[PDB]
Amino acid sequence: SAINVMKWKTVSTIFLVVVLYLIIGATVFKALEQPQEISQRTTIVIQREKFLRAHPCVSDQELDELIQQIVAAINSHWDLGCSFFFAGTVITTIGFGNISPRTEGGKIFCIIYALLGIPLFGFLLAGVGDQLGTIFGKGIAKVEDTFIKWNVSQTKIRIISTIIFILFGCVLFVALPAVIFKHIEGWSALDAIYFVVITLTTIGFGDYVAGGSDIEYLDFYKPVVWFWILVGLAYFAAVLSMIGDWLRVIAKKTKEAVGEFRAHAAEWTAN
Amino acid sequence: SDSAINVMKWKTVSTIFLVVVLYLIIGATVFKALEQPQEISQRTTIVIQREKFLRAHPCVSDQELDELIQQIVAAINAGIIPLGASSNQVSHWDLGCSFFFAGTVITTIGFGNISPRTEGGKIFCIIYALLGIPLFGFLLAGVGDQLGTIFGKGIAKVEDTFIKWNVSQTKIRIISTIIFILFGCVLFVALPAVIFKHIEGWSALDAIYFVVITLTTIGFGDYVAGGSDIEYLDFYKPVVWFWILVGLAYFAAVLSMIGDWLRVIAKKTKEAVGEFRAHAAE
Ligand SMILES: CCCCCCCCCCCCC/C=C/[C@@H](O)[C@H](CO)NC(=O)CCCCCCCCCCCCCCC
Ligand SMILES: *[C@H]1C(=O)N(c2ccc(C(=O)NCc3ccc(Cl)cc3Cl)cc2)C(=O)[C@@H]1C
Ligand SMILES: *[C@H]1C(=O)N(c2ccc(C(=O)NCc3ccc(Cl)cc3Cl)cc2)C(=O)[C@@H]1C
Ligand SMILES: CCCCCCCCCCCCCCCC
Ligand SMILES: CCCCCCCCCCCCCCCC
Ligand SMILES: CCCCCCCCCCCCCCCC
Ligand SMILES: CCCCCCCCCC
Ligand SMILES: CCCCCCCCCC
Ligand SMILES: CCCCCCCCCC
Ligand SMILES: CCCCCCCCCC
Ligand SMILES: CCCCCCCCCC
Ligand SMILES: CCCCCCCCCC
Ligand SMILES: CCCCCCCCCC
Ligand SMILES: CCCCCCCCCC
Ligand SMILES: CCCCCCCCCC
Ligand SMILES: CCCCCCCCCC
Ligand SMILES: CCCCCCCCCC
Ligand SMILES: [K+]
Ligand SMILES: [K+]
Ligand SMILES: [K+]
Ligand SMILES: [K+]
Ligand SMILES: [K+]
Repeated sequence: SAINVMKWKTVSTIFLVVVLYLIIGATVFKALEQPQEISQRTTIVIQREKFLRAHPCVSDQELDELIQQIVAAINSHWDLGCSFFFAGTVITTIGFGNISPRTEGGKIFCIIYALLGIPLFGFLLAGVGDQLGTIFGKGIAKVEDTFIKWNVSQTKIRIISTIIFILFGCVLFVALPAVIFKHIEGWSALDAIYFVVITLTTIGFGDYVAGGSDIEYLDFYKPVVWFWILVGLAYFAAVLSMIGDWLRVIAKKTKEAVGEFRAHAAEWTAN
Repeated sequence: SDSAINVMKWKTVSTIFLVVVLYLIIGATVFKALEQPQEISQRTTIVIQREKFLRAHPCVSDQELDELIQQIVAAINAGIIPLGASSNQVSHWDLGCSFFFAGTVITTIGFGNISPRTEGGKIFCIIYALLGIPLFGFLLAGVGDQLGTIFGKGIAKVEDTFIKWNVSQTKIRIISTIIFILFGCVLFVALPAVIFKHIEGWSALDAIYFVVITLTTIGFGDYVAGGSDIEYLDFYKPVVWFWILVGLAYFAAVLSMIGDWLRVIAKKTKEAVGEFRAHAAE
């Protein structure tokens, strides 16, 4: 019973931290998106009135009619390339959602496909992460013999190892594919980085999709991006895990800072 | 970290890799078999609606028609409502909406119905994801632990009904797993589905579909609870928030045990291939 009370206090504090995090994020997102949302809000209503006046021969009541059936139409996209990419988007959980099942049977099969594919792909992702782990481990085990030379102690070397990991991982799984996407997809630099992060975190908004545009592309383009999806998902799993590990020590150092502070402040009211 | 096992591991993942490739290949061909027909059924009915007004309004440039379609669908990617009967739209980035969006990012569901457009929004979204996803992982771990300990006490109450009719061991563990999947499906999949059926006005299959697509954190965005311009019950979206929490915990557990079942199946297949190759044509 009492260990469950200690658990409830831990989970409660974590939950409230997450709520506060959402509150901060919400107010910040509003602060950035609303202003430029009006900048884009007037650009379409202007085109409305301006093309109703530039084409007076068109009925104003027939204007909204086309918008109805157009948004209804948003409600070939299904060649082997598209369905294969979609089968990738389900089992990786990267739910871009650009194309989705509309038939009832298609929805049922998508359910079964997800429930079986996500675990199997988890096994694959584990194997890839292990391969990368041993390949990077030999590199850090070779650079530790050239590091213990000019030095005295340790602990600093683990942090240098993590720094090397973050640097090479960022120049191989986020930077280089970003500049390639800049060129092939015609995206901007920040949009390329944005796409990399949103995809490799498995968030997958769908506002930026590599190989999804009406661009020529190469025979070895989308397959290479597939391979990048594999290794990048592994790398981002590791980096997210270790960011969580940093959060652990931060929580511990903050509760010990709180102890240090309350203990150094209680004796001041006494004096 | 060395030795010969790294070859033995490479054979494992490689075979799994080919399996997943095969798994994708099959998955690709079947989806096409269902979605492609109704895609052309609507693809030719709209090009008719195009041409029928392409001839009924020759006063239109028609080359500027699809041009207008360009800017309208591009603005729909930002979620526009260009109407005159309802010449007053609501903001997609108020506190209520932006809170839900910040929820969709840290859970990785990422519905994507509304997305950042400003430069700062994208940069902040990157930082926000990189810090939020692990923290929410801790929260999900705590909720999964709470559900696990409540289920442990629940099965600890029925253990007096086990030490009686045929005393076994593992066969009772499988019943435990059965109880887990059944009750979890009737509380985190079935009940919210019928609620979505009622409030959101979705169909039964669409409700189950939404539940599954969200609790797996896929999140296509074609179905969003509380995402329509409907009144709702003010105490609806918070309840769906709590459902998001407990459902993600439950689905993590269910996916993990599906993987374990796949493991046992894979071992039984590696033994079946041996039995067959050794028995060669009986
Ligand atoms: C950039 C983000 C920074 C976020 C990090 C700031 C810290 C906030 C997160 C703290 C969450 C608790 C973490 C672990 C808690 C205990 O399991 C831990 C076991 O190892 N025990 C203690 O620390 C020894 C003391 C035990 C503390 C119990 C948990 C805290 C409860 C304190 C308040 C009690 C009321 C709770 C209701 C809100
Ligand atoms: C139909 C459609 O969906 N695509 C299309 C086809 C192929 C890709 C693709 O493979 N992108 C690289 C890739 C691979 C796997 C994953 Cl999990 C993600 C990604 Cl980004 C993208 C889009 C089309 O060209 C039409 C629109
Ligand atoms: C603006 C917008 O984004 N929403 C909106 C507001 C709130 C919700 C919501 O909370 N749905 C339940 C929920 C909670 C958390 C998560 Cl991670 C997922 C879900 Cl489904 C949805 C949509 C609006 O009504 C306008 C369009
Ligand atoms: C041995 C690993 C090297 C890491 C780079 C290999 C490819 C990973 C992504 C780079 C290419 C992705 C963009 C697609 C270019 C055709
Ligand atoms: C080194 C392990 C290789 C995997 C052995 C074959 C596994 C194939 C059976 C499980 C794969 C998913 C099948 C789902 C329907 C039975
Ligand atoms: C829905 C996909 C079902 C696919 C079921 C069969 C695919 C995997 C079978 C591979 C069998 C390999 C035997 C391993 C021999 C060592
Ligand atoms: C372990 C289940 C929760 C125990 C405490 C219940 C009331 C606390 C929330 C108000
Ligand atoms: C997903 C379709 C893109 C074209 C081929 C990409 C790789 C095919 C085999 C992995
Ligand atoms: C009518 C809904 C049918 C859902 C079928 C689910 C099958 C799960 C197999 C793992
Ligand atoms: C990753 C989600 C599916 C978990 C089952 C796969 C087991 C190996 C991954 C840890
Ligand atoms: C981002 C602000 C979080 C503050 C942490 C409060 C918890 C204190 C632990 C004793
Ligand atoms: C406050 C929790 C729900 C967040 C969605 C915003 C709408 C609040 C009233 C339903
Ligand atoms: C406001 C645009 C200037 C460049 C982005 C600055 C904001 C970064 C997140 C606070
Ligand atoms: C080009 C700007 C890239 C955004 C900076 C990302 C920093 C991540 C810190 C967590
Ligand atoms: C994943 C569990 C799905 C529950 C089956 C739904 C059956 C509804 C019949 C009324
Ligand atoms: C819902 C479980 C599917 C596997 C993804 C888990 C998190 C992925 C990015 C952290
Ligand atoms: C340690 C390897 C266990 C067997 C490989 C994983 C099987 C994946 C599901 C078919
Ligand atoms: K998604
Ligand atoms: K999406
Ligand atoms: K979308
Ligand atoms: K996800
Ligand atoms: K997703």
